[PDB]
Amino acid sequence: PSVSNAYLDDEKTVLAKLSMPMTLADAASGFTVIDKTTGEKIPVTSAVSANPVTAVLVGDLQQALGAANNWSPDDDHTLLKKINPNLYQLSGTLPAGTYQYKIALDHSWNTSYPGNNVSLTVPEGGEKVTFTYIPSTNQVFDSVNHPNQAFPTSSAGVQTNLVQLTLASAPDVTHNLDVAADGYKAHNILPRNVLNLPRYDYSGNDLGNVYSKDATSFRVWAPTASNVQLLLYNSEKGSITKQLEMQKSDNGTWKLQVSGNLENWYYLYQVTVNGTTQTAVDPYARAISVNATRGMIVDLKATDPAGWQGDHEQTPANPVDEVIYEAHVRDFSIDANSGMKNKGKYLAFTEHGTKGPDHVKTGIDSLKELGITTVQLQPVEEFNSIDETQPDTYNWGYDPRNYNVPEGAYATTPEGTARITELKQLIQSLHQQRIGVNMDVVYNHTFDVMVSDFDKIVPQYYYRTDSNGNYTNGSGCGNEFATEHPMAQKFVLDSVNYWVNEYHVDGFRFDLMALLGKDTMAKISNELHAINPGIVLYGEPWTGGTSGLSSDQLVTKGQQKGLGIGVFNDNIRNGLDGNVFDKTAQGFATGDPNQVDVIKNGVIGSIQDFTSAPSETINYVTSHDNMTLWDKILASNPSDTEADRIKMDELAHAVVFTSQGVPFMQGGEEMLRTKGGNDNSYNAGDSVNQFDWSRKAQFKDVFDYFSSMIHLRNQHPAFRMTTADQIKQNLTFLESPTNTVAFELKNYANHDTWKNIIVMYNPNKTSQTLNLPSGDWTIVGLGDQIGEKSLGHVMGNVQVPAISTLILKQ
Repeated sequence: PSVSNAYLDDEKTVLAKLSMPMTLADAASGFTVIDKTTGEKIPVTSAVSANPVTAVLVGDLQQALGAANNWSPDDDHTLLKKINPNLYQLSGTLPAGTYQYKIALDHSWNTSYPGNNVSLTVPEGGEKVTFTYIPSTNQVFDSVNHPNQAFPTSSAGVQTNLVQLTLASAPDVTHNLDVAADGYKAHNILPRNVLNLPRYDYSGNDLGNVYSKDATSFRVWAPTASNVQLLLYNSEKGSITKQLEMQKSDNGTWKLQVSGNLENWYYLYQVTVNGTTQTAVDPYARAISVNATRGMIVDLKATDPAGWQGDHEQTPANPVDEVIYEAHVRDFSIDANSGMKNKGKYLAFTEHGTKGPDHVKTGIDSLKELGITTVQLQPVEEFNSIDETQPDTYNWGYDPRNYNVPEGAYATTPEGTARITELKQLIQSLHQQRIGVNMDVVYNHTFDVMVSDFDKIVPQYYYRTDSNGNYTNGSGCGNEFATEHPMAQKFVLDSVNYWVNEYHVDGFRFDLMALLGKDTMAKISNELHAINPGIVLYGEPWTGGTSGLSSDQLVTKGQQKGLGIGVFNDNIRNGLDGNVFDKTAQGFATGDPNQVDVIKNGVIGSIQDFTSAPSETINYVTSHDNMTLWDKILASNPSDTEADRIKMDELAHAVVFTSQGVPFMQGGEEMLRTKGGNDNSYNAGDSVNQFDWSRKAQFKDVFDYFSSMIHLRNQHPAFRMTTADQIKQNLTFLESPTNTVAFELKNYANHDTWKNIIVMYNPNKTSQTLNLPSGDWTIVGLGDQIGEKSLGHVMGNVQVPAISTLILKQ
């Protein structure tokens, strides 16, 4: 029989879990707290149940109290409010008459009180009535039937296995604190939400190491530590060179200035918390030993490549001006046929004039040819899954370990600062070609807990835990980062600022962004847009498991409104090729006849679905997750010809490229990249994941079609309206045949040089006709030909070939 967990969640509040329930008594209810460091006893002044109570007044009085319907237990319009932990009340004014009521719990009729319906007569003229529910006894009162009934201010009687304790004094968060109750084995009290308080909130910009020729200063946040020492090493693998005591400083930080030139030195923090001492790599380290056994102190200036002072950012006026191309650094160039020398490395992106099979352009020259504006790199923040001494193992990188360090496996060497210079050279190279770089970042969880630097410095606090003391599984990977904790939020904010400032990155794709929370994303957006309003920010509006964060804060679709961030649009994705759960499901592009309305909603940049502005939707059909489109269409359309499947693939992407919003594509779709049907290729290796550049030679017509669509969008801002009002003003759907979508962009929309543009998607296996508005129309997109030039003129009516997109202009 034990207290199984205990948290200090406020200066004088402990949340304790018991291995079996108890009935609470007066005051302390048998609970004791001792500071085992000083021997001092701290009196428990109050003990209440921490379990929430959802008690709703139900009956035929519910409408009269503002509810939509009577007898409705799930209508929180008449939810009772907490007066004290053992007193819940609701007041409201009722018109004269006879009523009936109960109190229903937990939004159902499973449990309601009392035994029977209660009769209530409201006298002439009406009356304000108070309704009361007492958790300890399940008693239900109203102020008419029981005018001055007495209400308790004790939780005695309440049965619970989860208790909230109030303490007489605030314990020292660095001390060994214990809680016990009569008949229950004692447990340590771990500081948790107490650390949220302003006294433990450090707002300086100097966490980590700050290097100069004359001295390096170190600062780490460790508010519960009894001691922190700095361990300095003058070699990557050799024994400790110098061990130094750090000094307790502001708001739970420890600091130290070390005189001398520490360039290329290595270090660790040695942190003593309560009953144990461990070493940790600085979460703010900018470089590491091989495999991050140690942090490395470096001169960042010396890492800049030549010409870096001339580098210019690639951030357009609005996110709808980007065409985003997702690529993994290894996949891009690892194939023997890639024509790039630095195979699987950052530096492959610096190579001009590279050629593949049958003289196709590869590498950056291929990106240039294709017309995409922005490369989204799969994770390049240091992750755990690749041993840097074996840098050719394969991983996507969704297991981050050192957030402020470039992944070593993609550098020519993991030694020292080559990884910094080479990633900067990648970014520099792309910028020289007017291509931006968005980083896929994984702030929502770490590779593991307990052995993580976070848990070795401030036990559990960087992660979400439940009332049992277990790590919650928001990411699906065993843990989730607690952005509702101010210093954890600060860690993320400092990190994204560092990547923009030091590496000149142009934006971020937030893995499982819903988990980061609205308040956090608003702050990220505000801070980064203050640096550069053109920075583009977006991410996945879903989780990977049940999250500890309240649903009101999760950034699901609709929650991004007005924040200056976008969400991946799984509605248009499912509409294009079928629900993600069913491999054989068809969608609009591939034969399903029931998706027209979904597609129309995507065409208008989702402004009637979940966005306030078209910049808030990232439109797409595939990504690194699940199947490539070529593989997906083989699964859903196995009986269709190669030629028709090519048309379907092109059509799905044509919708993405011609819809209002932010178009995104999985890199390699323009050459029908195949994973051999793999639907989760995170560690599957190069035969599965690589860019096989022979497929660009094989499917050059497909590549050219994609390029022609992308260049058309780049040239025509009517496709890239920036507000909902512009879209409502300028975009009209035209009457068209069953299972087709046709629209017109009017009025030289958004400063287009074409007065009217018509687009029609025809997914059907026969040609379809469209009635045209008045005047002469110039065909610019017909069948396999898309461009700026006249393909012929028509009036009145026009035929759209099977499985294709028609584009006309006037």
